[PDB]
Amino acid sequence: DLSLTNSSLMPTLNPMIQQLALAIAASWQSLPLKPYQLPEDLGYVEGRLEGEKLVIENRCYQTPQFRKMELELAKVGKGLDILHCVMFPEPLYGLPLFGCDIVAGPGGVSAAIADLSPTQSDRQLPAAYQKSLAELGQPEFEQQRELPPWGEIFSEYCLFIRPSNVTEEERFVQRVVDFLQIHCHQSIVAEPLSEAQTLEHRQGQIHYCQQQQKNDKTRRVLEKAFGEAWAERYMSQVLFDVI
Ligand SMILES: C=CC1=C(C)/C(=C/c2[nH]c(/C=C3N=C(/C=C4\NC(=O)C(C)=C4C=C)C(C)=C\3CCC(=O)O)c(CCC(=O)O)c2C)NC1=O
Ligand SMILES: [Cl-]
Ligand SMILES: [Cl-]
Repeated sequence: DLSLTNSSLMPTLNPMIQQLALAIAASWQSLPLKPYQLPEDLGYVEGRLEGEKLVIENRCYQTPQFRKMELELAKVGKGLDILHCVMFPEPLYGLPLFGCDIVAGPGGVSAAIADLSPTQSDRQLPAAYQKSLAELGQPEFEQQRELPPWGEIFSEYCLFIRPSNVTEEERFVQRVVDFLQIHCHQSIVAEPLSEAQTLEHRQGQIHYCQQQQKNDKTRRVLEKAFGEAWAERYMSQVLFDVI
């Protein structure tokens, strides 16, 4: 569950990943949660082929506004730590997609990504999100990274950095907390949309998932531990299921 107290991975993960996992779990803890059953009720898996072992822990929930909320922690061998999180919105409410991805090695966090990603056909966040996000101001980060082409799905507020130091790690985590606070609040003030609008939002979410599946960074890690067929099933059915 979300206490993370029973996590075998948590104690061994990069400190920024630990703080983000805690912040996400704390954001969700008091929501009207129900468990979301993943395919094969996956909650914990390990695999190895010729190289290092991959270990994954999944914690997945749903609420009336979020069809599926995944907080996944993973580790390859002793080096490589990963946090994956997506809140998949229920299209009826028209909320954007919260996501973040953190990858860390022995030399520190290599990649930190977070976004509230659009589902509207115009590729814009809803007005209230645009207002609340603009009010946060532009955060300063020394080592910005350019998104790959499939990353067109991310909003203009997307963060993609290599944190330079602890101050930046903490600034990034605080901005994710700010995104979550906005998202939670908007989830209370959102109404059921029209059938045509619900359809538009569903289409945006489907596109997001199809584009995320183009990420070979994820795919290679999965393939090196479990092989091609397993990785394809995991990406298309567990991580980024097309609704
Ligand atoms: C088993 C799960 C899982 C694995 C194995 C994983 C691996 C992974 N993701 C990466 C990058 C990345 N990850 C993302 C983004 C995301 N990825 C997401 O899963 C989500 C929800 C977003 C955004 C909200 C982007 C944009 C990159 C950079 C891709 C690139 O450089 O080509 C990288 C490269 C890190 C680096 O270049 O420093 C690895 C190894 N991420 C995972 O989540
Ligand atoms: Cl691409
Ligand atoms: Cl390699």
